[PDB]
Amino acid sequence: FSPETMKARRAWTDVIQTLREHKCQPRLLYPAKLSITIDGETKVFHDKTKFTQYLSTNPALQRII
Repeated sequence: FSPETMKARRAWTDVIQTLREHKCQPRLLYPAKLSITIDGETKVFHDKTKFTQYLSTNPALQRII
């Protein structure tokens, strides 16, 4: 976990401070799952890629985050 799994929650660390720069309260879920609050509908990602993709398809955050 240290080498692979930690990088997963490690990423959740950098965005944990950034999400606070928005109106979506960030929270680290399962040892490496990160949930965010947007448009009310809650979404979660267990891989830093899936998250980056979530924004890759929603530039609005990319520019702000």
